[PDB]
Amino acid sequence: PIFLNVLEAIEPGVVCAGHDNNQPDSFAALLSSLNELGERQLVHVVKWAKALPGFRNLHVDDQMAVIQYSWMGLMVFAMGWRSFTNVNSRMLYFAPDLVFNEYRMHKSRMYSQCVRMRHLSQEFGWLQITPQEFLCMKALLLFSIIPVDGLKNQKFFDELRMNYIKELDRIIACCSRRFYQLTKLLDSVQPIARELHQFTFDLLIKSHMVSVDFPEMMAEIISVQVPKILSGKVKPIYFH
Ligand SMILES: CO[C@@H]1C(c2ccc(C#N)c(Cl)c2C)=NN2CC[C@H](O)[C@@H]12
Repeated sequence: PIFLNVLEAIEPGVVCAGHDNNQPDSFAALLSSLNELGERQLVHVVKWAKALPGFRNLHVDDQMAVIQYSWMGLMVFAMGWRSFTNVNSRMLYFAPDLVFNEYRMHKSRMYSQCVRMRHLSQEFGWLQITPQEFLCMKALLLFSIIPVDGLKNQKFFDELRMNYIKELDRIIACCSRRFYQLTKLLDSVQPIARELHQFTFDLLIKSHMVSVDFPEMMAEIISVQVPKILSGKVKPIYFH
């Protein structure tokens, strides 16, 4: 099980948000902590992505771009898994020090998005998603969004995506009905990431007004990479 040995080995550890849980809840503090957590998660996602089997087959310019486009979806997917395993989808487990209950979902003004992420969390239980399926699905999520004008070397990306889909087939084989369920679950991440992309974009544009902090590396991606997705230049690869 060489492929699965690697995914398990490179799987990031626990990442905290650094949120002050002794403050009474506020919109500004909650989303500043989400933004800070997004910064910290991005660092771990880059190190995770670069250690993936066959990742440096990609063109150097494509490596960071692919991570930055998939970044939000990857965070959402892993968070849903965290939520399922830690609290049985009762709350959104963004981090040990940032667990969203229904009040915090409302307070963040992302209630609709949180509800859909809670549904995603529950689907891990309903579908009985194994830890190994999760790891392969999450790796496949990285290679599930590309620019319409094409990557620097689209062929290497296409080959790499195909290989990860093959590994998912092998994990399933031990098939058709299962592959259908998992690809449908993967597809459901993209609409959620879209809504979050739109929401964090708007928040960045009015950040100065609402007193929400955006780290340097966050402001860049949400101002440079995310608008390409929102403007239709970069689109996700849907199975169905
Ligand atoms: C930078 O990403 C933020 C975010 C976010 C942050 C950390 C994590 C984690 N872990 C997750 Cl799942 C999400 C959806 N969700 N987005 C909505 C609000 C916020 O500005 C932005």
